[PDB]
Amino acid sequence: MELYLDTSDVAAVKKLARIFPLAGVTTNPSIVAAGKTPLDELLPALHDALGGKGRLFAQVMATTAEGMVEDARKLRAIINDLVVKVPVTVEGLAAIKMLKAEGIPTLGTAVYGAAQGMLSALAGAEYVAPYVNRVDAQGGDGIQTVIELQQLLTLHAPQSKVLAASFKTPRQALDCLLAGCESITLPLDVAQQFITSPAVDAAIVKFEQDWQGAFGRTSI
Amino acid sequence: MELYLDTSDVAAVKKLARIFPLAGVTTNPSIVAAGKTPLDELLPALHDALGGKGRLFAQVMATTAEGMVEDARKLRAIINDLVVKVPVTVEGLAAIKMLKAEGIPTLGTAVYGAAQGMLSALAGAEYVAPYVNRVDAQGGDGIQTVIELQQLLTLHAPQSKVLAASFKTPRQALDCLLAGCESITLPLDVAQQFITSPAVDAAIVKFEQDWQGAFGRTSI
Amino acid sequence: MELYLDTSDVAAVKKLARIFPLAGVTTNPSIVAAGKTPLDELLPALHDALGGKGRLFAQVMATTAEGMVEDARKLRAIINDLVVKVPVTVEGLAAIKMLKAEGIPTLGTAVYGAAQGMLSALAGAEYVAPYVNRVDAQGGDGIQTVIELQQLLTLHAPQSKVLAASFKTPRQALDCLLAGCESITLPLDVAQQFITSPAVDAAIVKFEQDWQGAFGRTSI
Amino acid sequence: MELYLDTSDVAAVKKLARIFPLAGVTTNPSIVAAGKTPLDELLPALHDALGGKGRLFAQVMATTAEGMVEDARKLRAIINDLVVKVPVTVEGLAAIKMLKAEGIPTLGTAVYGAAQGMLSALAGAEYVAPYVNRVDAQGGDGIQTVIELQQLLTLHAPQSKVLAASFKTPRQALDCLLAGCESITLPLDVAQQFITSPAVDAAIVKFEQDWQGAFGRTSI
Amino acid sequence: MELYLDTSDVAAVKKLARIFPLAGVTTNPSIVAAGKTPLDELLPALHDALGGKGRLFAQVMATTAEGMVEDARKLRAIINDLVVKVPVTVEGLAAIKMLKAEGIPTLGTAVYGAAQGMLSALAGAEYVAPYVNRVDAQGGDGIQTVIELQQLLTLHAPQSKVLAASFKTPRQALDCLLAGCESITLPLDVAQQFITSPAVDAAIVKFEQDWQGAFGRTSI
Amino acid sequence: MELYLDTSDVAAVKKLARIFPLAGVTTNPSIVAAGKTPLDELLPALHDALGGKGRLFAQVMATTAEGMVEDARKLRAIINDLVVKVPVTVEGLAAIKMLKAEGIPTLGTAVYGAAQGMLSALAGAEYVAPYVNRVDAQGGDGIQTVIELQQLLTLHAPQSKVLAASFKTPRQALDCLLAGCESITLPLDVAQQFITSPAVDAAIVKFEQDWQGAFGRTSI
Amino acid sequence: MELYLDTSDVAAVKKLARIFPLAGVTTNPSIVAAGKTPLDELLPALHDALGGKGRLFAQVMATTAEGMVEDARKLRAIINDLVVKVPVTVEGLAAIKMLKAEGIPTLGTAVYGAAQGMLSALAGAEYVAPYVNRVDAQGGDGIQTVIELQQLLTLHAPQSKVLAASFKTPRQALDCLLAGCESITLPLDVAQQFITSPAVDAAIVKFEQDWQGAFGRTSI
Amino acid sequence: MELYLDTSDVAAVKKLARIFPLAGVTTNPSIVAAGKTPLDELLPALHDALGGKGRLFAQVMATTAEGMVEDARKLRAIINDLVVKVPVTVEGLAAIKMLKAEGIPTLGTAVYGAAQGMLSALAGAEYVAPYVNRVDAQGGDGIQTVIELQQLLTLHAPQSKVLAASFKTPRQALDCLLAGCESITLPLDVAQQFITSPAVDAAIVKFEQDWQGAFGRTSI
Ligand SMILES: *C(CO)[C@@H](O)[C@H](O)[C@H](O)COP(=O)(O)O
Ligand SMILES: *[C@H](CO)[C@@H](O)[C@H](O)[C@H](O)COP(=O)(O)O
Ligand SMILES: *[C@H](CO)[C@@H](O)[C@H](O)[C@H](O)COP(=O)(O)O
Ligand SMILES: *[C@H](CO)[C@@H](O)[C@H](O)[C@H](O)COP(=O)(O)O
Ligand SMILES: *[C@H](CO)[C@@H](O)[C@H](O)[C@H](O)COP(=O)(O)O
Ligand SMILES: *[C@H](CO)[C@@H](O)[C@H](O)[C@H](O)COP(=O)(O)O
Ligand SMILES: *[C@H](CO)[C@@H](O)[C@H](O)[C@H](O)COP(=O)(O)O
Ligand SMILES: *[C@H](CO)[C@@H](O)[C@H](O)[C@H](O)COP(=O)(O)O
Repeated sequence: MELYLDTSDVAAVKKLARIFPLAGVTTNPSIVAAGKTPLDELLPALHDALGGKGRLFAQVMATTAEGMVEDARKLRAIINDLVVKVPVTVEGLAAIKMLKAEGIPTLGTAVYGAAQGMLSALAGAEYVAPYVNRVDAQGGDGIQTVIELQQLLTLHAPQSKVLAASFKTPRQALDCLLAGCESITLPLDVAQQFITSPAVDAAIVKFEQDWQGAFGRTSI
Repeated sequence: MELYLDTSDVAAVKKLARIFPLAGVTTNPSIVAAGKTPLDELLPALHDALGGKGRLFAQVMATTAEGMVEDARKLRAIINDLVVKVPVTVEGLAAIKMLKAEGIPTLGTAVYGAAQGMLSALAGAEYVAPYVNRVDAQGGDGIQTVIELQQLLTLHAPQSKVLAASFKTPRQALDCLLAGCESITLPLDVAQQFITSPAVDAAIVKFEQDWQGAFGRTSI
Repeated sequence: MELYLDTSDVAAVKKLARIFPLAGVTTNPSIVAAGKTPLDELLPALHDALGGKGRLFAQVMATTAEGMVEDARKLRAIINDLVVKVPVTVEGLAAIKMLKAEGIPTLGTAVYGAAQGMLSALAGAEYVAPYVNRVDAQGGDGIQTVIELQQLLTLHAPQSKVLAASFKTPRQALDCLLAGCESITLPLDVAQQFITSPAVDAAIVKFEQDWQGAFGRTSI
Repeated sequence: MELYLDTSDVAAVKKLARIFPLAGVTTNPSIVAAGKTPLDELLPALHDALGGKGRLFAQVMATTAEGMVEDARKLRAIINDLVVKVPVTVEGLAAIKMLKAEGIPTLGTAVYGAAQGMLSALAGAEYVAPYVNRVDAQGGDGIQTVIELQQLLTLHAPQSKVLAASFKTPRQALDCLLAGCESITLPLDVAQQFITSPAVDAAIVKFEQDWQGAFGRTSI
Repeated sequence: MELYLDTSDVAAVKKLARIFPLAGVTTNPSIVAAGKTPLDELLPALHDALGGKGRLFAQVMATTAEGMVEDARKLRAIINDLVVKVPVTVEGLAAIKMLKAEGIPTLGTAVYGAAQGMLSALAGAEYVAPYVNRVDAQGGDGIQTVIELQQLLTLHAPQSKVLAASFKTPRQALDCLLAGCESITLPLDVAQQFITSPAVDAAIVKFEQDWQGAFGRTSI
Repeated sequence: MELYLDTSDVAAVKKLARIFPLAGVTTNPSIVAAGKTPLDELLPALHDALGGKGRLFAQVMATTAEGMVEDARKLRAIINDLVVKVPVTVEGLAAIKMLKAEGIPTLGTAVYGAAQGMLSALAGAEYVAPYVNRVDAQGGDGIQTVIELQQLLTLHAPQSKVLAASFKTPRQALDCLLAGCESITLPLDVAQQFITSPAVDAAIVKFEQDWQGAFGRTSI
Repeated sequence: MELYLDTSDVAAVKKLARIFPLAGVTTNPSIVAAGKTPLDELLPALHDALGGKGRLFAQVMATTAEGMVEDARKLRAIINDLVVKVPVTVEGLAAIKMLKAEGIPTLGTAVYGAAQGMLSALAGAEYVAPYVNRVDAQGGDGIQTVIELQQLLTLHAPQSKVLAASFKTPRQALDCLLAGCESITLPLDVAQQFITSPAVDAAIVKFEQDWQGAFGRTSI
Repeated sequence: MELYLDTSDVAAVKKLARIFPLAGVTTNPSIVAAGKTPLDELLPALHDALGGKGRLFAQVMATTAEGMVEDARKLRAIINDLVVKVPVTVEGLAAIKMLKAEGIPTLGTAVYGAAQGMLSALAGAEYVAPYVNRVDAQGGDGIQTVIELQQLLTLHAPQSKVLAASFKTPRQALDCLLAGCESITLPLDVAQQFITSPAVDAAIVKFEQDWQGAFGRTSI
């Protein structure tokens, strides 16, 4: 499993990096914009927040294959262990092929369908990122798309991983993990919901009370 | 996975070959007819359009086993990396056996049933091409035929591949890929539908607007 | 896969042997009786019709184990490499054990149930032949029996094969192949229905018509 | 349930009318041809064989809608309780509509697909006859076609009945009956196999022996 | 639900009649033979053992339809309201038709298949008795037959009931009841296993012990 | 739905009767024993605790059918709205029939099997009480037994209800309710677990904090 | 597969050893009692009946772990290839552990639940014997218990085998074999029903008649 | 399989260690409190009760990661084969990563959801303990949680084991074992229910009675 946070919130990353076993951090253009910090400042700050390690993802902005290759090189120049996100379009697939030839690692992003995702893998992408919640929000079935995508990679491109993205609820992320995604990126709210529980907190309170009853303290 | 285009449109192949990871091109007599170019010109033109690589498929026209072997030899003489398509009939099965003994690679084509398809594999065909849409169009279940065929090859002839063909909609090609077909050939219209999406385009537009909003430009 | 014809029609075998990839021919007492030719004549003629190769099956007629062993020797003297069909009865099971010790290969035949079939394989039979249509015809479920038998051999006697037999329709044979039977014997009528199709013929006519339209012939 | 025999064998109908609860007899062009007896002789002979009752079916031979209507009138003039079989083609559908307007009851025949069958019912046919075995024989799934057809009539045309036809084994006819077909026509061989069983015969012998053992006779 | 015992043991019937809510008793020729008492004695004695009420079943012995009708009259003269069991054979089906016309109620017995059973109901039988254990014992699936039979009666002859018969274990009878059989006949051994349980007995002992503990008795 | 408490704890019944919509209280000999109060005092005390309404259940102790009828009469004399529990044994079934004829309402209790339970319904019991946890505890499947019992009553005795009993965990009682049990009796501990939740409590606390944050008070 | 007979009938073992491929014979206290022959006479007689080979099983009678160990030693002293059956109780489990330490092979018997059976395997038993029919008879589901037990051994104790026992019908034993039990012990009646069939016998008669029809004799 | 008891009852562990094949004992704060013995005395006492062997589990009480690590060291110092239980909270996850870095083996406890459980395994926990009954008791689906957790570990952290805990009924524990949990801890009541059975006790009595009948003693 590779566990990523999906954020441009450097302070949150520093805090959460000591809690979760993080592989690194993913960004997209909206997440970067939200943080109002440019990439050449953000990506080193994220690297530092992870404890000077981890893999980062950032997305090209150009709309031609040739421009996307240029963007990929610019992103790779910012920080070492960076994977370039390329939208799986006509021009994006062309760029993924060129980047495969050059040996720049890619992720095929903005995947709304299983076959589209598979094509990105076949073209050389190491990761494929379905937009689970976006498919859900637009009247589709995000989890079914992920099940189909994972099946396609397992059958037809086993070198590539699904990096499941776009979540509003833990249930979606859990469902992607159950479908066998080998990587995932969580927004901060969903990541924290996984490990915060009234039931768990209540169990701990009850243990403390029982221990106190017997021993007149709540510590070992 | 072997991804093929099902076409005689040389210019379109040249265009799409930089976008898709193509294994090559399949033809049939109707496809060749539509292009109005004899195989002895078409096949080298396709080879060039692919970037001087890839595997081509072309179909025999004779109605006897002996005549089909003669066709096969003529086809193999046009170009090196060529697989001969043989309709899976009485005479076609007989020809497939002869071509096995001769060492000419074959695809069993015009497959409308799973047992018919399996028989061509057992006779020596490296590929078996079910006509998915044709089964669908004539009141059958194309995908179920593909599932059954794939199961028969997996169980009984695992060195042979399904090369799924005959598509009107991406969903048909997806369902074939999900059934485990190790090769597929797409018409141009379906191929392009896989990689053109209003939802993906809208995602990209929204990324651009968010980026512009924060950084006052549309670029990295 | 081992594909057999279920016939005493020598000329039919010679004809079909150049079409199908045959493993050989099975006979039973009714099939032999229908052809009016005794075994010491038929079996050599079948061997010849196959091109001087392949595996033949013939059935004992005696009703005691000792009698069946004597029959097996007589059959093996006619065809040295022939597999002896023994009905899976009380005496038939005893004969199978005796033939295993003697090193004469057997098939357990007239199997109407899975457990009966498995018992013949445990006793030493290399093949087990359920009578699929006869189970169907008598108000059972022949395919369900085959599924159960195959599961028993897979679990409990994996060295033995199901040789599915007794067919009125291609669908029954197909379902047996889907159930994982590693061998099958087809009557002539079913075998030919597999490779005869109005849909396939119409596909070929359309191809010829399209080709002639463009090029004024149907020749490569 | 309406149980038919599918035959032109007048003597056999008379024999079986005593045994089965027959609704009548179906014919088609091939069945009529086999029996050697023209319809104007055959249809009265079948009526008498049934005990001067029951419903008969006979098929038009013309290839235009107008010609089929003329055939329909001729058939109805032969025999009172007669339903006209019309092949479900372009011209057949047109004829079914016309015959509906004229108040001549029809059956939509030569149905190889569910949608085709449903169309005949929507056009006015009181019965729809899938050719179960012919779908099975040509590498389809006849029973699946019947399940789909029945589902379509139940949902969309509940005044119309499936009259399941074309059988090589009792299992097919059973499966049709389980699918909910409210009418069926059996060939003589399949019909008789339903009611002839080694297991049944053996039970009755055992009853007779036990009864004799106790009471010294095999009678009440 | 109609619950029957399958027995010629008069004293057992008298005993069990105060335990079970019995609808009556079934017999067959072997069951009658086992008790060594002729019908003209047994059947009145059974009627008496039930408290002078309930429905009795007895089977014809003749092998022609006319003979079976004569037997039916003889049986009905012994018990005026008795249901006549007729084996579902060729002649048995003819007899059922004749008995329907004559207004003598019938059960179609020795049913080893669903279609055979349905045919007896269509011919006029008010009950159909599949031999569940005999189907099981001979390498079939007795419960599957019952499920199929019940489905056929529900779909095609809802006025007739399955009277499930032939049991070695309570589980078989339970499965028949779960399948929706509206009547059943139990051998004495199975019937008593239903209402005899080590677990139930232990529950009662515990209750008695707990009660005595608190109140020094086991009395209300 | 009829919701019962399974208890002799009068004070607890009084407490819970203002919280739950109770149909009444069930007892058994162990439950009565635990409370150390004879039925002639307990049953009127429960009636008062319920608010002077509801249906009570109490169990016979005798081991003969005659003795069980005597117990039943004694119980019915203690209080009006009372259903007599009878263990479903040989003598218990006999008693259930007698009590039907007398017009005393019964529940068939100590049910460890579906057929046993159905028999008590057929004999006249208005309720049938499977011991769910006891079946679970002794290596069976309590919920499956309840599903089967409910199916038997629905099919064969639809005027009788399942009264599900014997619970260690809410999940068991839920699964019984989901299987369609029209009545249930809960021990105090399970009853209360249904309506006590750390998650619900935390929701309420968070609502209070949000409300306070906005309005500077904790009240409407 | 290991096939056992479950019997103390020495003559029957000798008769059937010729027919079945027997691994040996199982006994229990009741089977031994029925046969009238003490173990020190019985076990050698069974060994001889098997042809001086095979594996025998016999059950301890003591109620303490220490006593069961003493019984185990006594049984092993009788006969070389002997596996000691220990009931899976509190004291039985303790004995299985001790016997494991001592290197005496055991079978955990009187298993009525999957978890109980798994515990015996974990404690050292090489075989676990569920009482299939006894679970069926007492209102459980014996086959479901076997499926669960087998699942537990496959997952958690794969060196241990299910030895399925206690059968009233062939269907139960078939279902156990389909569930994946690697050993089974059959009573004589069930064993013989597997290999005696009206349908099989009828097929052989038909073969004989056809053969006679063609060749004027019923012999090879 | 690793089988644990979930207890601080030293005498009970002594008694049951000779019965069950125990891998050791689990404790939690409430279980420790119930026994009123501090861990520095309890853990040696359990070690001895097991026979001077086995693996013990004990839980940290601190609420900060750094505090939990200090607890972990204290616990490890008490006894060698000691796995530290850490609640899977924000601070608990942090502590699990630190304890991984130090090489102190951990179990993630207080798991009420699958994703929470998986995160503890990714963080370095060798075991993950879902609180099955607590999920059941609070209106969730404990077994489904276990199924999902097991799936997540099999897919994503296969070096980690499920240690299923928190049980009120044998059925819960069985279902966890069927789900593939490689370790389990049972409370005393559930553990003993597995090997207490009225049906088993009755089988043994009948054996004893049969033996006595034949041989005039109840000894071997
Ligand atoms: C530790 C996990 O291995 C165990 O002691 C568990 O915490 C208990 O099994 C929890 O059960 P309850 O919460 O029902 O006491
Ligand atoms: C990169 C993919 O690996 C990630 O940052 C994802 O693109 C985002 O999570 C996508 O989220 P939305 O589609 O909801 O903006
Ligand atoms: C060869 C098979 O690999 C292809 O050219 C196929 O024949 C076509 O896909 C068939 O299309 P139609 O049968 O619909 O013309
Ligand atoms: C031998 C089995 O391998 C074959 O010849 C079979 O016996 C026959 O196919 C049996 O089927 P039919 O009895 O329907 O001919
Ligand atoms: C009328 C109902 O369609 C019948 O006579 C049927 O047409 C025949 O059963 C058709 O037989 P085939 O489809 O096997 O030729
Ligand atoms: C009549 C059917 O209602 C019954 O007496 C049945 O014929 C018997 O139960 C048949 O079963 P067996 O042949 O196993 O006794
Ligand atoms: C009567 C049934 O409605 C109740 O009192 C039940 O007998 C109890 O629920 C049974 O509990 P146990 O059998 O577990 O003591
Ligand atoms: C040993 C394996 O357990 C065998 O002898 C079996 O115990 C018997 O099959 C048990 O028979 P019942 O369970 O029907 O008494």
